[PDB]
Amino acid sequence: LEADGCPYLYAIIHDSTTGTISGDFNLGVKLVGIKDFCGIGSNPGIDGSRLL
Amino acid sequence: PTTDVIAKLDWSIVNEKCEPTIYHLADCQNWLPLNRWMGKLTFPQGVTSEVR
Amino acid sequence: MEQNLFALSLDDTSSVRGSLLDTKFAQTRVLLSKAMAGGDVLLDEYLYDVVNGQDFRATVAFLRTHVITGKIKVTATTNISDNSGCCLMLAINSGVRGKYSTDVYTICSQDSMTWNPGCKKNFSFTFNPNPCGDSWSAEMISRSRVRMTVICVSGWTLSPTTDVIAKLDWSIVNEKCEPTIYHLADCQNWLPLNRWMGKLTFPQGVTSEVRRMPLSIGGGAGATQAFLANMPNSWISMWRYFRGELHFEVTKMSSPYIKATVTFLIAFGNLSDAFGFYESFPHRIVQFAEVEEKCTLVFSQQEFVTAWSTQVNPRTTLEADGCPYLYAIIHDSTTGTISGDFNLGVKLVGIKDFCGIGSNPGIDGSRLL
Amino acid sequence: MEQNLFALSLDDTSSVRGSLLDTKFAQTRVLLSKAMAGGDVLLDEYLYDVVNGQDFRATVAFLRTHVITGKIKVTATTNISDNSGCCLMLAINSGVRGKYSTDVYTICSQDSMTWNPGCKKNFSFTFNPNPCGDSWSAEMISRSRVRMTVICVSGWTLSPTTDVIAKLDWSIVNEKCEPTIYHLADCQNWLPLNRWMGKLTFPQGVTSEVRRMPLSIGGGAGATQAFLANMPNSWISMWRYFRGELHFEVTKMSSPYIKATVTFLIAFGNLSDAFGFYESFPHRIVQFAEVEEKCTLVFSQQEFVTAWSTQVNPRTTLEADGCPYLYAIIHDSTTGTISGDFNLGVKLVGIKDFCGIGSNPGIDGSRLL
Repeated sequence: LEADGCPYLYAIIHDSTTGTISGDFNLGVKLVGIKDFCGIGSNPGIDGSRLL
Repeated sequence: PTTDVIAKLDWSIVNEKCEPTIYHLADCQNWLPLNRWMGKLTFPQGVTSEVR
Repeated sequence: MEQNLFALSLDDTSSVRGSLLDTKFAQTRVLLSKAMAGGDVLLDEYLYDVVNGQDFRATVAFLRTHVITGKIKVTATTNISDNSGCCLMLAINSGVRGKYSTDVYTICSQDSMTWNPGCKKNFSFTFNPNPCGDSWSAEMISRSRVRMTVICVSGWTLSPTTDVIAKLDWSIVNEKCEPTIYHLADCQNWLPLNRWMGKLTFPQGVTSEVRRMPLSIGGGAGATQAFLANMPNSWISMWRYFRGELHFEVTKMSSPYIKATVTFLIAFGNLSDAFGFYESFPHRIVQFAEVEEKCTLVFSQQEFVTAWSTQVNPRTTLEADGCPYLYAIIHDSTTGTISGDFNLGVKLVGIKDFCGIGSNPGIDGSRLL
Repeated sequence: MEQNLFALSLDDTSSVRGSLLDTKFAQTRVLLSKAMAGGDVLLDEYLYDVVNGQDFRATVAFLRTHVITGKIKVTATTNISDNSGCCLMLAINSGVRGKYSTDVYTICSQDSMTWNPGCKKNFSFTFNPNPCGDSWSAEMISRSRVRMTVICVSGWTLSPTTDVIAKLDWSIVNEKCEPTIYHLADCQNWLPLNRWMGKLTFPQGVTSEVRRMPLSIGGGAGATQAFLANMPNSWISMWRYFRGELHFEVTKMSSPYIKATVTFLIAFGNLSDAFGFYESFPHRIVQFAEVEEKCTLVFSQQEFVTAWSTQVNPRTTLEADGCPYLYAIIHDSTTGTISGDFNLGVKLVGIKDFCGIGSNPGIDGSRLL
């Protein structure tokens, strides 16, 4: 993490999660698409990917 | 729920037109649909501070 | 290359302004225990201290601008499931002295914001920390000791499973600052009072409840062999008799699961709780939808035939009190599939077309709020 | 009361701007010992670190704005009595690698500001830390390792009685960022080089001094069994032969008390120091007033009959060097009622109507600067 020079989408809790019922607050997040996409250069590739 | 639940799916053919969703290798595209799942954020109830 | 440094824009004497992002100077965390109770002081400290370990975009500007011209805006964030609720209040007062009272009554006269997290998921308001003028500054509010107190006016009807946290956001906005100066003119068209009338608590049940709030509001709120007062209440006490169009704000402080229909009217102290014909008087009927929390009652001059005493002798019995009362009555019954009382907050916001009559020599003490 | 927080201006994505007061993000203190010498590195560190313990109006904004669009402006403040002087240089380079050279030659190619505190009492310049584009950001210059080095290019002619301090002020200004990209076009109308030609030192005396700087600038500055080069100098070396209108900047690096009249001209390596008729060639005569420190020489295309070699074999004797030289000659004599040499700094700023001819296979090494 300290060496990752690319940006991250951050999700932060502004106050606190609550409820008069037990349960976690679960959010689903999906990158629908990119507008004005720009691909640069050919990727030779890297095997594998960090955990989702 | 106090019981098992049932969802009813209805399949019909509608009069909207069919359209292709073809991917190509243009460096610049104005809309690259990805639908790439970023993850399921789970925040536990509590006065704690969470960052994803 | 070489420049005339005297000419540069280093002496920029302007107030802070910009987007809300650039205009924010501090954030505060207030902890609401899962068992807070009402009276509970959640955070009480000088306004200035709110800016302490802060490192937001306008923090330095807030501290180094000599004359700030905009208002302070506070935004509170917190929310609970729809089967619970409570009532919080953020208040600002120009100062404190001694072992001061932090009761709702005492703290809500100057600038307050009061909401129910079960009905609203955020709440904001703007204020001018310098009531005499149209500008202030960090150094000024610091040295002059402006206080910021947050209290639980009414606790959770049903406790959240965990302690809860409210996040306060402090920003400077571009609204203009305006004084709120009080003067001795017998007739004024708007006398803001923000005088707390009380917390009505109605137990769930088929029983009949009647609440009587006296309009002879002189003195203050009663306390044990003492009384509490604030500048606005003390000010109206200068007058012997008074009259005007009264404006009240009713807040639903209980969870939205507790339901009741209350009817408000003006009548005299001598009607009995069993009087069966309260609705033969002109009245209003209040019911709150799940998400609703506030209501405004306006009693016009046509509801009062003459002026009444600002204050009545404390030992004045109900049967002998000749001044009008605001009555809160339960139209049907309080209910809920959850245990809890139906709690309402009532505040006399101000009087329109106020009329003060004669000098009040004064009476020591006040009936119980 | 309750608001749609998603709608507020919290996603304000704009660059920092405002008065110089609101637009300042850091200040730096550089210490000039009373015995600094020239070569002396006064402060050398990553640009980003300059923003460390800072608490000015734009510090947070500088760090939290994702895309900054304006230029950085540095202002230096310091000044000495008129009988002393020296020459300082603030330089910016996109990176460093290894046990790098911090010689004037090596550091002044990208963005530099160079002055004499005895002539100027402050000096400022603006720069774009991202030469490929028109925007940058704190995170970018941090991760990409942009360097900021301040050196003494020439020491005090006469020492101040105490150590001196220069105060650097860093602000973001509203000028637009622009790339400074190099390409391989044989003809370009402006090839910025900022190639340091050398420090001319003329001793006080009735003697005759001649300085010869070679225009066959390929390779770099000579060093002990090594050479130093920088991107612009390396770039022009790609060409076998070259030609163009040369633009030079001459800086008076000595105290204003040391006076001399130098004459600049273009001639070949084989004239002797004793040649008595240098002024039979087209030339310019330079004299600096007390407060003047810079001069600009422009040698037009009419001073060169053909193109010359970008680089000549290192072992090429003066008598055999067939390429032109910039000559600096003392017209009268160097004097002063104080001891000190007359020191001039000379830099080839760029070439107008540059013309590169053929590919240079290369020669290892370069004559001494």
